[PDB]
Amino acid sequence: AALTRNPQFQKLQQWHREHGSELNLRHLFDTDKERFNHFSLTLNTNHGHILLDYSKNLVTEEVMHMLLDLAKSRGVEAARESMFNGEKINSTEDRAVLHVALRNRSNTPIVVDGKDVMPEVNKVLDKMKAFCQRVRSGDWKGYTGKTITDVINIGIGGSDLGPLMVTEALKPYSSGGPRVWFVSNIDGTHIAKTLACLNPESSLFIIASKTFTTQETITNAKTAKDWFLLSAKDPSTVAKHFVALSTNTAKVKEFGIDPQNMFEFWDWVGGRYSLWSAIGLSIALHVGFDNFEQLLSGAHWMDQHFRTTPLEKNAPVLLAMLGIWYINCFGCETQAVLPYDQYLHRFAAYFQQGDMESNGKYITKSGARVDHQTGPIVWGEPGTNGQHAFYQLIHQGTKMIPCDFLIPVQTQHPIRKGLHHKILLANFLAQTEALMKGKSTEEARKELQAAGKSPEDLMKLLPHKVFEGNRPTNSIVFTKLTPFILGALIAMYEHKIFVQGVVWDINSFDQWGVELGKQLAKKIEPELDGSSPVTSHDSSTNGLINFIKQQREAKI
Amino acid sequence: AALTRNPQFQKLQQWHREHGSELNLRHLFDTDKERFNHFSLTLNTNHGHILLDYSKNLVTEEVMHMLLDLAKSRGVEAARESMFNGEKINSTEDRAVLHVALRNRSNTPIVVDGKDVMPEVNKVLDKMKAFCQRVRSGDWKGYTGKTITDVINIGIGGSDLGPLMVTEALKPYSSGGPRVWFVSNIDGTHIAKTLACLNPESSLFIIASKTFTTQETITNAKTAKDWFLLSAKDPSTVAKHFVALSTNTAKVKEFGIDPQNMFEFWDWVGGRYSLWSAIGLSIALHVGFDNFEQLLSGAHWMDQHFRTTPLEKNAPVLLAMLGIWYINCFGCETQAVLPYDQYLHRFAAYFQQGDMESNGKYITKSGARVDHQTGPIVWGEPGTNGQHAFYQLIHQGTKMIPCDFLIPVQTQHPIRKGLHHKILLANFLAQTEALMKGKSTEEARKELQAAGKSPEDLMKLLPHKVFEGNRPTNSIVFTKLTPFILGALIAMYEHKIFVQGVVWDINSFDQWGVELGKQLAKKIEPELDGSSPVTSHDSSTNGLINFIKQQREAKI
Ligand SMILES: O=P(O)(O)OC[C@@H](O)[C@@H](O)[C@H](O)[C@@H](O)CO
Ligand SMILES: O=P(O)(O)OC[C@@H](O)[C@@H](O)[C@H](O)[C@@H](O)CO
Repeated sequence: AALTRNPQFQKLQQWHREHGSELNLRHLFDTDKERFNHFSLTLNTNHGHILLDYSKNLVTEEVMHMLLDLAKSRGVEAARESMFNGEKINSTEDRAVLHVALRNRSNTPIVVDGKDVMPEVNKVLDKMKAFCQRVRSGDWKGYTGKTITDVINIGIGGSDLGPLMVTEALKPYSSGGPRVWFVSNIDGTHIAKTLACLNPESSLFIIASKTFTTQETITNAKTAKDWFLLSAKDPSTVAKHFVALSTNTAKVKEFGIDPQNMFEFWDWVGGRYSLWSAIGLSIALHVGFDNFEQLLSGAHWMDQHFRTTPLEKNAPVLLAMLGIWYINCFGCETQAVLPYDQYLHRFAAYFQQGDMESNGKYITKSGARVDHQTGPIVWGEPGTNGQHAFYQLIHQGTKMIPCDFLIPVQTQHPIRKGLHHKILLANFLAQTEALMKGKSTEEARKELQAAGKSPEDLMKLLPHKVFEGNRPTNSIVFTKLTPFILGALIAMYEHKIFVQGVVWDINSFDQWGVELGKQLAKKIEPELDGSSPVTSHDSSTNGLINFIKQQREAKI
Repeated sequence: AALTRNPQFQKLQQWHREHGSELNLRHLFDTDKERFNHFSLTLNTNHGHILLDYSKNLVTEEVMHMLLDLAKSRGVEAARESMFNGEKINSTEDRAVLHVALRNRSNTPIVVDGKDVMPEVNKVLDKMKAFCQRVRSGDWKGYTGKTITDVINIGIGGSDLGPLMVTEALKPYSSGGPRVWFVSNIDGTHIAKTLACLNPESSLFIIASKTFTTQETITNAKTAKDWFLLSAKDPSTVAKHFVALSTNTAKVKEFGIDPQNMFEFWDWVGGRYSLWSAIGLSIALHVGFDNFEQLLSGAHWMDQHFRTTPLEKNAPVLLAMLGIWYINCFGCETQAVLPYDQYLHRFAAYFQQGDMESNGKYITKSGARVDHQTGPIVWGEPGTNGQHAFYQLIHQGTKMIPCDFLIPVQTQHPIRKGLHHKILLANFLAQTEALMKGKSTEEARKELQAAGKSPEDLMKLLPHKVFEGNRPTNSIVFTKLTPFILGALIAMYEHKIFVQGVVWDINSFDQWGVELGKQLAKKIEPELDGSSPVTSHDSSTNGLINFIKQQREAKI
């Protein structure tokens, strides 16, 4: 309700109704040689540069002004401070939101109802490093005196995506580290296929679960233990092959893991923002603690940029408001994330959760139902592959789709004297250029006539060759995808999401939308047993269950 | 535009504007005990059953009737026959569309240009089987007399995603076959990390490219060949380690591969519909030819169901029209594909290309520009993971998102005596029930009161715990995910895509939208070499390029 009442918002929307359709990227660049200079920012982190070019967006200096005025009147700055200061901004759960403390390497005090949290944060960090050291050095032996060769993280959602995405992204920095595996789905196939290729002797399992009660995780963990025990037959050895990352000690101990091997994080760490805490143990074990600290450092650098930079040149804010523009004014349902980097193949999926689970809300902080759009659908696949799969729709479809193109200037594998990367870069550049420029009917007609096409054949194919263009994109280029830079990029989007949540006046840090499904699932599980028909639900659920019971023992 | 002029379409549209928002799933089920029976389709393939339950959709008998009348008035059946009969329906390229011929196990003649295509189709299948047997049995030897332990498919888009998705989906049926790898991205990382795990002596590369001129594929191919010859040495050994799947004989020879080592397909085989042709060699090598023929047989079965079934009971037609309903009447931008199966982890991605590249068009067969929506943005991740990642938005966001839930009754890994699959099934069922049913304010309040919440805690939380529900879903349940069933499922969606294209009167089989990007990339490629700044493009393209040249030398 708040947003739609805001005068800055109304002014912005009225302007859009009057001039929105007028805006044409090709025309804007053709009439302003300083567009790139005026609509981009270069960030020097001292550990590489980050160029955020947002010039190929449907905005003018006037549009940007109104967007910033809106961010201001919506209290983005005061909201940011409240988060960094440990205030309980996660209202529905009455909790603080402090993933920024997890990477607060300046160690500036951050008190939550009485005490500074940093001491506990750094205590867990030290414990992690000391542990990674023992594991990666062979010091930590299995139940038969052998060294650890494989680490298996068992968790789902926030306790899975972050570590997986990061270890994939930083694979080049895993030299000398154990092989890391990730089991998340309850689908038996996941754990089964993973355990098939593992020696219980040199295998270390990490049970990652904030609540340590999640059905998928606990079930997978128990199955892993059975698998392990079948070989090491002796319960007392699980303490050598099972560690836990949780906030609850009782359940961990109950599972059979000693509190000494429990790396804890806190309630003001949201799952989808937990890879920076003990949840990132698998990351540290894979790339070493030095690199993990660089990861955290990169995020801290971005945290500072977000906190001290004027809105007009604040990356997270600029990305967020541009998003608001397309979402609330142009009505675009989605946001595409297209990294031209094979190592970042799980990047889009990570923010699919980070963004959608955070802002996929419809009730404001005041308890009022929104009367405007909130979080968008995030999606995408790494660069050069997408061009041969779905760019067709982005270029000539009937949907407006804001796209974020990302790529590192320097590749981790400069094979063929850099030939591959040069081509990758050319495509990265050419695609955003094409989306902006397009190709007019006249340009396409000349091409066809030069191809000796008959008037009949020229007319029949002509329109299909036209690219209307005027499709907006953001180009984010960084020196190299290192642990530090990656950390800065993730934090950057974390804050983009934070800013949009504030503007929409929703709680980006809770997730009550998962309860109903969990409840109905618990009531169905017992009903699946046996061959008796179920009639307790709607005819559809009843029909599906009965189909399942009937086909349960059908021989193919 | 044909669709907007259609009277059945206008009637549908008018009805929606007048009663659309009145449809409430919970109400529909509560007042119609026959809903499931009236809106579900059960297919017995004699090799497993497939249940398409579309009752949880915002439709009534009357709506389904209007939808079917539209499919009829748009000439869906006549278009289908034209495709199956080899007519050149790919109008912009003047080519036939015959992926159906590739799996025509009945061998009924399909004539193109006065000649039956089946003889050539089967000749290639026999060649494929013969080659597979040699490699699989160990008969085929490397340049050092060693058998083949690894098969590397080098290709992109249509020559990649299909075999990749299917080999992943059918892992259970790959016992014996050599390890299969897929290289696609030009990003040097992709081929570098793959080659690092191979021995040139026992590696067999498959260059998959219809044209055999695609830059990414040819460049990757050349890099692999150099890598190989690095150890081998003489150009003569290449014939034992490289084969090609293409239509370009001249180029294949030019590359260094001699015919007979080239498995061909034809121009009427669209890349995104080519896994059923020679492009599926990697699938055959991985799971054996018997399983591959099962895959083809499954699709053929579906082809037959599509061709002989009355529209009202035609699976792909119903799927198609329900989509039209949500796209052109409700205005939904996306389509979620959520398979509750880890093996199908790339299923959604496969149809992201198959659907979006096919129907992401804006020009009709008559040359008119569409004045209505076309293809939707396809996306998703396997279940139950999604439930912890983005379902928050599907349940409580501000977007209507049609969802296709898929799951096999029987699992390939019934570990823990079926415990994992029992839970997976329970969630599959509960999620759609939840999306449909929701949870009212009063229902939520009663729960909060029972939970012992205080008046002030109950009041701040209440709103956030309400699920408005009324979110549509399709539940597709099949006995087991076998080669045959997977084939039927893929074909089912291919035809869904076909039907929608017909209704929108667009050409679902060309892809002119990729041309602009490719040509602009060829222009930038040589401009990256120099150290001199570039000024020949828009200021953004210029700025990005210059940043790259500056940061290229940056030491980190
Ligand atoms: O097992 P855990 O650690 O309690 O996580 C259980 C998952 O449902 C949860 O992490 C979910 O991804 C979100 O809340 C993250 O913000
Ligand atoms: O190298 P190929 O086989 O010519 O494929 C080149 C790819 O651009 C192409 O397959 C693309 O995915 C689509 O047209 C498929 O319909």
